Amino acid sequence: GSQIPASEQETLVRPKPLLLKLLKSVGAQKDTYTMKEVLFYLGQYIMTKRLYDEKQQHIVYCSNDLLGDLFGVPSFSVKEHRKIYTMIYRNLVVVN
Ligand SMILES: COC[C@@H](C)c1nc2cc(-c3noc(=O)[nH]3)nc(-c3cncc(Cl)c3)c2n1[C@H](C)[C@H]1CC[C@H](C)CC1
Repeated sequence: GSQIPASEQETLVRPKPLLLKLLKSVGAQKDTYTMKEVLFYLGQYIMTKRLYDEKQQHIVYCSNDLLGDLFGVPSFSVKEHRKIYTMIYRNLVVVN
């Protein structure tokens, strides 16, 4: 949560095909993204599709959704910051 450095938002990534499919439904297509962008587009995907129950323990429900196949989970909490970064990282390649 608070032990995640700000520098993490600047990491450059090439999404794997399924994460890219998902990103293409909410943002401009491109080869390389920042982590800031991947987080904003994933957030926008979830909110637009009404996958997130805010006043219900802050859980994203994704078992009826491609997001679920991407993450390998039926649901998760937006408070599980390290978990989320990990599930995202497994769906992309870091570039440098
Ligand atoms: C449903 O998402 C809507 C979006 C606007 C959002 N609402 C958050 C609430 C909290 C929060 N955290 O603690 C609390 O109590 N609420 N945190 C985040 C957060 C922000 N940056 C890094 C991470 Cl891993 C988490 C939130 N997001 C970020 C943009 C979204 C979270 C889900 C992942 C897959 C994409 C990114």
